[PDB]
Amino acid sequence: DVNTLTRFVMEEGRKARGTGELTQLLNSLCTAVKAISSAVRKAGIAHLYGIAGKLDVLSNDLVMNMLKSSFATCVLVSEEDKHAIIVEPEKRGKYVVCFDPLDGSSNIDCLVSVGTIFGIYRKKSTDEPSEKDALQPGRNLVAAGYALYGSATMLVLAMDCGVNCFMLDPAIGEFILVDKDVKIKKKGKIYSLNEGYAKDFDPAVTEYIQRKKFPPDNSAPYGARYVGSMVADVHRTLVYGGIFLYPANKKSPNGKLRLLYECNPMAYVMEKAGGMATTGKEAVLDVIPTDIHQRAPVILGSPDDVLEFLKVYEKHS
Amino acid sequence: DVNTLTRFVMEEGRKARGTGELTQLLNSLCTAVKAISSAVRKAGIAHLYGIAGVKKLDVLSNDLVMNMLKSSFATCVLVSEEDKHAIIVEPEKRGKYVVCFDPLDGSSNIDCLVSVGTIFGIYRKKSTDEPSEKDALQPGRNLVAAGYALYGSATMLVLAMDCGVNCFMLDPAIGEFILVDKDVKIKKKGKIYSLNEGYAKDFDPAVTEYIQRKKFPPDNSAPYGARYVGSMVADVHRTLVYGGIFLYPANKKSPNGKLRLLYECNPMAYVMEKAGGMATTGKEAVLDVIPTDIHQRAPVILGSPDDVLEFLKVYEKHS
Amino acid sequence: DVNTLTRFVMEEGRKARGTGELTQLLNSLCTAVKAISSAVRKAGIAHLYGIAGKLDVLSNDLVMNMLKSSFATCVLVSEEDKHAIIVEPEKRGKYVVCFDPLDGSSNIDCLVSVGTIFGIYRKKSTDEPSEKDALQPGRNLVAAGYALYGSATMLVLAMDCGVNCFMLDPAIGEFILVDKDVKIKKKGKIYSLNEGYAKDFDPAVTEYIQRKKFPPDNSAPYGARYVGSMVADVHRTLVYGGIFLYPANKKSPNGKLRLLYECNPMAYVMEKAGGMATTGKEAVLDVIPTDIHQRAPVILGSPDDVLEFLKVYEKHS
Amino acid sequence: DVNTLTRFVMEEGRKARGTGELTQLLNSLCTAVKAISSAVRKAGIAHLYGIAGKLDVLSNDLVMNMLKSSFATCVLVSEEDKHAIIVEPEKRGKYVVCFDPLDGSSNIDCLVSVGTIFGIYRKKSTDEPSEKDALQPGRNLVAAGYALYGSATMLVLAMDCGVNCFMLDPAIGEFILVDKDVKIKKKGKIYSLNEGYAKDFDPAVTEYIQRKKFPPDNSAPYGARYVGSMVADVHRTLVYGGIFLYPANKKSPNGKLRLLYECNPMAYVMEKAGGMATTGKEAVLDVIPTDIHQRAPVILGSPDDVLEFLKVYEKHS
Ligand SMILES: Cc1ccc(S(=O)(=O)NC(=O)/N=c2/[nH]cc(Br)s2)cc1
Ligand SMILES: Cc1ccc(S(=O)(=O)NC(=O)/N=c2/[nH]cc(Br)s2)cc1
Ligand SMILES: Cc1ccc(S(=O)(=O)NC(=O)/N=c2/[nH]cc(Br)s2)cc1
Ligand SMILES: Cc1ccc(S(=O)(=O)NC(=O)/N=c2/[nH]cc(Br)s2)cc1
Repeated sequence: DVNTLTRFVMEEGRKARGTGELTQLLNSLCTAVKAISSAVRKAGIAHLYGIAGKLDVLSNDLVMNMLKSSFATCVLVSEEDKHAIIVEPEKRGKYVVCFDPLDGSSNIDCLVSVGTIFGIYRKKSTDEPSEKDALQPGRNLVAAGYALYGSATMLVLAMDCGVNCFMLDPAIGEFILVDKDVKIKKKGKIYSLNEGYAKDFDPAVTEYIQRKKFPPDNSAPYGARYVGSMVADVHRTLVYGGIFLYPANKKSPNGKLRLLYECNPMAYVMEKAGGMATTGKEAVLDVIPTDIHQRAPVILGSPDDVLEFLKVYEKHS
Repeated sequence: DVNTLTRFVMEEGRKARGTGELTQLLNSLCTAVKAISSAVRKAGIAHLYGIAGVKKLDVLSNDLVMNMLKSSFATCVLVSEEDKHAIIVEPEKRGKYVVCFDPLDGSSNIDCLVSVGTIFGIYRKKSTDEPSEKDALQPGRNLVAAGYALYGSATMLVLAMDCGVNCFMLDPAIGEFILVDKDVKIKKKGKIYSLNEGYAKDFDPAVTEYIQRKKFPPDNSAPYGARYVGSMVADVHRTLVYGGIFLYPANKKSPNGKLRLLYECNPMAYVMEKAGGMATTGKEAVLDVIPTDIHQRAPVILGSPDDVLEFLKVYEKHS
Repeated sequence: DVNTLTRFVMEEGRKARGTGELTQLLNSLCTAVKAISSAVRKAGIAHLYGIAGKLDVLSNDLVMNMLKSSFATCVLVSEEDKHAIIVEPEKRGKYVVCFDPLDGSSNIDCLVSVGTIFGIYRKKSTDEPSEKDALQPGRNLVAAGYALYGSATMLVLAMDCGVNCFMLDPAIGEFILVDKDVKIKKKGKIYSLNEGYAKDFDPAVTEYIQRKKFPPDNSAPYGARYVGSMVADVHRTLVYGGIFLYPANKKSPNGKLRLLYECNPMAYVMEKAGGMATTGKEAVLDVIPTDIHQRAPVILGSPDDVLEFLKVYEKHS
Repeated sequence: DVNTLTRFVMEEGRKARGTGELTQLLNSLCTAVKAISSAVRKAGIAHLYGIAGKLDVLSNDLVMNMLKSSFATCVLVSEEDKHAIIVEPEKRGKYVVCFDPLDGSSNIDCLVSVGTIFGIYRKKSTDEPSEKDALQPGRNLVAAGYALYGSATMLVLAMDCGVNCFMLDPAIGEFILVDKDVKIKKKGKIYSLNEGYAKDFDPAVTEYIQRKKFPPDNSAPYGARYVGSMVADVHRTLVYGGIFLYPANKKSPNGKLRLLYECNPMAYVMEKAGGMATTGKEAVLDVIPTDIHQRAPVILGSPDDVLEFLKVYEKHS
């Protein structure tokens, strides 16, 4: 039969016999995502242009408010906020959420695909809630995923049961399950990085990309795609296979992408989908964060592709 | 004051004192575009998935455009990416314009939900002969109007005409195109370069060289960022908004490029030139090319003028 | 072949070879109506209720602003404004528009169908446009109709060429031509009036209604329907046939409905559709207004039904 | 704090500490209602008119399929289907659902308000599920309500915690709690019935209505309203108070409205709001049904108004 996101989550939660909190958080998040989708598609823009006589802030406000009021959260970390948000005592629940409410928005002016990326942890320590509760390795993720506001809006949700993709049907405002237990290709034909940083690349990265353009065994070169918007680039990587890279430009040394709410969620999605995600040195999901907005290098995608890069990384030691 | 596409056009048309065919054609088109936009954002998909118990998007999009154009009484010859021959409008529906269009550009990668778009170029039919394929064989210089609908984070229609380039945001709450950016002009020089670097092994050495200088400037300037969506409407629209350069050039394996002249290159070239940008094949302005085939390919390097002029410096260097 | 409101009006205007000014007005009002529909259906209500942490006024503002900026109007009469709005000289066109922007909205609280009613005249005096340009008998109407915000949104447009009905497809925000050159049934099976005012009725109304319930020719009695929203009641009258009545009572001794922006447009639509519209004493469209918020009584509908009523009104002298 | 239907119900569900089945059911019903609303507002109608070159049926399909696939139901009664639908064993839950998927659909061609009515029971026998399970008096209702597709879409949900009203925001496809624990007025000023069938009225109904229009004291008559679609008339009755009647007579000894999926749900909502619902002889919720499609007379609304009706009824019995 047809399924929706909310119902899919309920049936999985009923199965697991949990208290409903995660389902409440997820339903709340999905309401925020639909409100973000609507704003992003410029619903009501006419009224802003005088018909009757901020988007990242709005999106942040939407997710913060939906999550605070879900009663399922205690600590909230956002790209938009300098410090962690500690939910008021009355609204505290057992989950910690790290999110980027509108990823890729700094270039929304060219109507590039944007998205919301999120990572859900259970609060691990019994101490009073604090920024420290978001400082868990990605391995500790209970659920993660993203809404892509692309040609269409899709919510990708990763949990222990696997990766499932839900398309927003805007006619009824419902997320419809369209891809079940998603697995990424073992190897793709596309590579994805900002090559304008060629000048700064590792010997490892440079040689790997070199192999994609000029394969040693005369095979067809990988095609190149780089939207410049992480959720868009990562989604294609899931759907089509291949590799996405945002390495340290030795000139911006800890990577550019944020660990808690960009790298981890996607690494989690990748791994649940049979993919891999590395910093080069260790699994993304194994980094023990010390800071909520800390950055990481990230290379992710099909396992044969990522493995191929790690072989190159290791030749260069 | 608020303005909309239809009403922007009607006003421009009354100032021009025309008969109304172009306004009628353009209103038909933007209706098709709102239908394509609704389809692309997957309205009604729940019903494909059995909520209550067929045409691909590029096909539906072609039928939307063809139908609304044929029924506009403003067109006589229609060239589409989807159709082998030019469609000749039936005598009772014939009007004065020839429209060349790609109904869903970038469609082959619509599965990853990358931005897609509709590209159109509108010509006045130039002779009184019985309409045929030849009516579409005009250089881009002859365009009366051109542009694109980009189905991205939001849907935007960009219309180029003699009065310049105007950007219209689709408000899906009311299905109106709202004028948001007027008389748009591109930056003289940008900081972004756009092409598929994966096929570098097939590059023309001048392309190889130009792109190297973007990544390794011999002058202490910051290197250019790279962006490549792989969707022409998306890539060209970023190029318009932020400046810089977009390349789909010729090589040995493809001496005439990959992109189609009539309904991909010419409309984008026209928008670009109206915006103070440039569009070249390497050998001449894309708008100066005389087509001999409606599905004729051309190379296209377009964008900010200083960037395009710089590519031409290197291109010449390789003869 | 498919048609839309805007393109319908364009080809009609093209045929009449006019200056496009009427088309421009109608397209602007079209846009206002879609904006009104969206607000009536409560798009964005979540924002009012705190998701991110007056309808009749808005409707007036939408109609006012779009018509002013159409460059096609000079005088604007609304149920919402005590006086005619005189368009600033830079925006003046040749048409007078009388409209009720959200007819039936005092009861919008129960989700009753509401509507927008409009009538369009050519201005009269080469002088200043003035409140007096709106003071024309309905017979002088260039165009009239309504948008009904019912179970679906429909725009009914009456002009010289007849009455045409357009359904708003909310998926693409376009008015689709669904009913061409509509003609009302010669006689219906439904009557429509507020019978709560029975105690106040003149004897003619009393006898006519009594005939609908207790037919003298022993035929089937007429059904009763009264939404209490003129647009809804008149639309049903148009589609199904029958009769709509708003006669005089003690609280409303010259009727309750406003001549300029309720009765005339509906009368004009009725007449163009082969129905009738009388005040009892005369054709609604023959009444010369002396005030812009002047009230008139109205009996309208299928020709036989309205004739039958006039013959009873005739009897009671 | 903003609240949504699904979250409100989840929160009430977690408070009751139930298994989640009712929440699952109500969420699935909620989705079908959104799909009904979209179809009813005519989304996609441009495609029926050849832009690219049912409603009662579709609504029935939507509700049935959403309910079957919910894993919450065992027996489904629809106005549309003679026999109860017995859900397959692999899809079986504990609830019996009685519904009218599109009330007032006959008169959808004039775009007047339509609605969806539902009543939800717990299966009480340990027998194999069968029609007999739907044969419970309204007093056994676990939940009941309706969606009205009027000028906006609203879902009214009555449960043991009372009556809550949720507006659909079409921009995001969410039911937003807008009226909490609603209570009906003790006495209203409107009466609602088809007065075109006066010749066939019960003498008690004739007298009651005569009293509303010509009150024996000097006092002001009631207004009359009759949309002719039960959901619209009952909802106005809920919002503004007064009385709705679809009573019995000698030609219709059991009235014409359906007990299980019309009268019961509205009686339940009415009673939970502090109003009354009667057949004249007993409470609607007290009738033991012997047939899933049986009719009941129904008089409902403000208690003072129903009480006054019943005093007249007792004068003629
Ligand atoms: C995969 C998953 C999802 C949710 C959960 S959960 O939140 O901890 N539990 C839970 O939802 N329980 C329910 N009971 C009744 C309903 Br309806 S939902 C656990 C695992
Ligand atoms: C820039 C431009 C656009 C359209 C045209 S057009 O189609 O040839 N003319 C035209 O529309 N004239 C009108 N008449 C009345 C109305 Br309303 S619009 C010309 C120039
Ligand atoms: C029935 C009717 C409608 C409009 C008019 S009108 O406004 O006075 N003229 C007019 O529209 N002319 C045009 N022709 C082509 C276009 Br595009 S617009 C007249 C009659
Ligand atoms: C008023 C009412 C509503 C629902 C129910 S219910 O369905 O039987 N229980 C239930 O939902 N329990 C939940 N637990 C966790 C979640 Br999320 S939902 C009971 C009472």
